[PDB]
Amino acid sequence: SGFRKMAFPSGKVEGCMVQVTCGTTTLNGLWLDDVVYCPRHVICTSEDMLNPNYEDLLIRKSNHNFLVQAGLRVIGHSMQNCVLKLKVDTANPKTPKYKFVRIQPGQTFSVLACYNGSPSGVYQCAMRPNFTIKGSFLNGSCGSVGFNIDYDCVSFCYMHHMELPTGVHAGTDLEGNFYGPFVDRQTAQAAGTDTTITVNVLAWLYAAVINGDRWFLNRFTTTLNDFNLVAMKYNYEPLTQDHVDILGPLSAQTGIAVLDMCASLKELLQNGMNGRTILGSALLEDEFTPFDVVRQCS
Amino acid sequence: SGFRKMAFPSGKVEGCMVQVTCGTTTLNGLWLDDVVYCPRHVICTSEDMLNPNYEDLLIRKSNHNFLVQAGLRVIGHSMQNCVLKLKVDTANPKTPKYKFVRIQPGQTFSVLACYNGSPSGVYQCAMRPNFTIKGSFLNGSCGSVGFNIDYDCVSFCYMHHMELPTGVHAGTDLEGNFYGPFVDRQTAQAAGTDTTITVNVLAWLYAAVINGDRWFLNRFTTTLNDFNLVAMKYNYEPLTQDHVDILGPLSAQTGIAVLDMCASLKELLQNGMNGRTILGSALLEDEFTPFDVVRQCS
Repeated sequence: SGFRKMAFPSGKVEGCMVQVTCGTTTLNGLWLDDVVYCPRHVICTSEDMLNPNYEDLLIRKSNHNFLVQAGLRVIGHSMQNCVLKLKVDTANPKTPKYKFVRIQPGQTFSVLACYNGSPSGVYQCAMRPNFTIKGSFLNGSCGSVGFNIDYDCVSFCYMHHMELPTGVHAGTDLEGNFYGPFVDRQTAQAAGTDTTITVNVLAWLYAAVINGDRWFLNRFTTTLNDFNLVAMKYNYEPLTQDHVDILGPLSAQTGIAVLDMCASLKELLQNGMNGRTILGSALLEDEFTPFDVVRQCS
Repeated sequence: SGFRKMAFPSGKVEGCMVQVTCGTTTLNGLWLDDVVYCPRHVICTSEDMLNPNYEDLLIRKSNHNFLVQAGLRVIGHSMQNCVLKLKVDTANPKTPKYKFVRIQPGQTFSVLACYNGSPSGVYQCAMRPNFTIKGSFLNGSCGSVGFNIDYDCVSFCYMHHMELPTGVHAGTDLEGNFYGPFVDRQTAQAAGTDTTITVNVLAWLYAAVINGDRWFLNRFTTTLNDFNLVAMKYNYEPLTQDHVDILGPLSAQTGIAVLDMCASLKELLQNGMNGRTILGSALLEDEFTPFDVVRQCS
């Protein structure tokens, strides 16, 4: 027993991390086969960032303007949305089986935080409903990636680009499309309103029951519609029958019906914990998906 | 910015994990050079565990009684305290630069949770003052290891053996010596009284200030002796001048004197948070060492 925020083993991704330098800027790149992927803002100076014409700035750059270090001669350079793709003369012999996926809000992934092409740590993040993540990133961490491992395949889903002034993080998929409304320009930007990921809080209450914390259970049940009236008041996402179906494996492992767990969540929202804790927390946790609970508890 | 519980990159350790089976029992082993290390209780049946004479049980075993799978012929077997060392016919070609260290209570490490010799996840643990850890381990996770990475060397410090009925975990160093009073016998055992790791809570308050949470700061200071009268009342470890010295780098990064931070901790202990949070927590966190904060924030 025990329930912890757990990252995927990072070995397969560690062998893909390289350092990319353009001008005075140094950040990380992801080396897969003979291509190094990194944030396109690596080509910008601070003055360029105020109003960058990335097409014109990329035209001015040549292959020799990119210094790529793995522990690599750049033979081509191109841009795909907000990512730069540097074709190199050597295929990464450590390239794992991989896919690029654009993940949905509410889903989790592991981040391999890197500096100067060297991995420093690994931790889990959820993609918030407002398309930000709450991670740990300093200057130089750009190009660090988020991923999931499914069977024997690394699914890359995130590349780091920036921190918003609210202290949350933003970036793109590996095709260079930002998650959320964000742009790679030095202009005022703000994330939209966030909400709590209801299906994840229910998954974490199931994790709590599996791991011996049951005090919040009650004899009551609710309808999906009545629960959603409370979710709205507390800025929790509406729960759908699809969310109920996704929680099915947890309902079977514990024998507790999803709508019965919804009545527990209703009481916690309205009354709080009265000084008690759930899995070592005094607040409700929403960064574990139902699959995260199933995989960890199985 | 941002502050997260971060594990070390696990690649170097992933290549060392193997599966060890003896009789009906399957657990994990650590393969370094031509030796596989695992918990000696792998040789016991459930009846043997009630009162095992490990010396006699090991004498009855032969090399062919151990099935070692990496993804290995056992040519020798011996016991060192509570670890079994299976000499194998093949040196691990993925053996990293490593050391075996016995860590001190209050220190942290990364755990690579494994099942059937396959890594499943990685997360940080602190060795509690009562020599237990609060992890996530199921049946089959025995032999999973804890480690730190220092420069380019893996320092192994923990091997998993058991869960106590309070839901906390216990194990040994890589020389087979248990942390704490625990024994590998099926007899009633209980951890001693735990306490909160004061120097770690102060490190996490410094992490909070570095990351923008400053509401708990006040104009007051305390003496080390006056602070320790409050620490005693709240079951916090006494703070020493050595702890004050260890916090020096954090005091320099923030410009906040250690005894000034001790006055903040005193107010939090006596009055609580009044519904506020620190780094996304409604409780005081003690599983980050001062070095964990320095390495993550630098």
